Amino acid sequence: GSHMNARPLPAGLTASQQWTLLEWIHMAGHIETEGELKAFLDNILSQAPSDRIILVLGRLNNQNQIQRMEKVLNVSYPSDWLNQYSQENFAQHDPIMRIHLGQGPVIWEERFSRAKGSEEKRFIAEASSNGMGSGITFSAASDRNNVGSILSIGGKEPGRNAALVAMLNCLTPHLHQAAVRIAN
Amino acid sequence: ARPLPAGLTASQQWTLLEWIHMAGHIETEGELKAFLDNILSQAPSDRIILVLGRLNNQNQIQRMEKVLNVSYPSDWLNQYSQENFAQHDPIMRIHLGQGPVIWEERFSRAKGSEEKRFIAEASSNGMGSGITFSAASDRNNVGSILSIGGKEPGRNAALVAMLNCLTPHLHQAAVRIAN
Ligand SMILES: CCCCCCCCCC(=O)N[C@H]1CCOC1=O
Ligand SMILES: CCCCCCCCCC(=O)N[C@H]1CCOC1=O
Repeated sequence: GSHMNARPLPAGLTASQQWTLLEWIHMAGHIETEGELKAFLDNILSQAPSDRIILVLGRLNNQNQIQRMEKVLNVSYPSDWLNQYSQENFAQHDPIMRIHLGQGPVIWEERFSRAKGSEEKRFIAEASSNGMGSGITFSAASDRNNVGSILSIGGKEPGRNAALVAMLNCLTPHLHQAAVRIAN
Repeated sequence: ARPLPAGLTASQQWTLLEWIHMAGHIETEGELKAFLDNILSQAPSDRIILVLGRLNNQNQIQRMEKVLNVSYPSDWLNQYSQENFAQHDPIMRIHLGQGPVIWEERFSRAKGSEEKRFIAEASSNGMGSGITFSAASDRNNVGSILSIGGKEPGRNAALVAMLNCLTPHLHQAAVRIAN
């Protein structure tokens, strides 16, 4: 069952990290509103003016890719970047929108380097000029409804912190269930 | 959100984290039942049920939406349902979201003659002692109780604190299954 197939918890966390992860997952399971989700992510993840954090709940295709955004839960992507992303249909050129939700974390660099299209390259240049040339995306999908969420965090630093990556990866299914409560 | 329990050992904390993590992945009724039975029947002849209900304005169950039996006796559930015991059961009067309620303590404080009649009947059916955990959500519109009948309710302080902490997550799972 889905409870048994829950992604495995991290091995080798410090006592401090284990306690933090327990706090995070316990708290996430109480989030009922957009306001609470944003405050929670601000509280546990926000670090600096240069932060780039967003959570997106989407309707999925047969490869667990987001076909339609159901709910966008912004924390620190620039307001006008989202406008531009909508206005210029970036979802069609953004390599991160092609991820198969429910796989492990995806470092942007690995997808950005494999760009072939001039237009994909243009999007990546534009993203870079907005502080989003590097980053990491965590994901989770429900088993019994075709919805899933991605948690994106900009910058090189998060992906190089092994403990944080493992912790955020385990938190992500809980953020997804929160997003589903918020969207309902 | 209720606070994490203080004073757990590292292995107890890890156990609780595993349970909350697993609970947050439950999407089906079969999954919730299997989860409760496999982890909570840590016991022998302890009797376990989860009930999801709509709440009145004092956080009491006013309508049962989902009964999720684990190990309440078939016969007791038959009797309870057939004789409308929910009316007279002091455990059904809990303000959902409060800390654990030990049945003995609640039973001794019951004044109504109907209440006292129910208690005697529960006792002769092996349902005389137990503990009930609870949680409420959605602006206190709905809530669940996790009830465990058995020998000495709150003996194992760490386990009681762990189950209290887990309960809101079991409630959210029940809500997912019932909606
Ligand atoms: C109108 C709502 C737009 C919401 C856009 C959500 C995009 C999620 C995937 C993501 O993190 N892509 C990064 C990669 C570089 O630049 C981005 O933006
Ligand atoms: C429609 C009947 C099914 C609902 C039965 C659920 C009862 C939940 C409250 C509870 O745990 N009360 C204990 C107290 C003594 O004996 C019980 O049973």
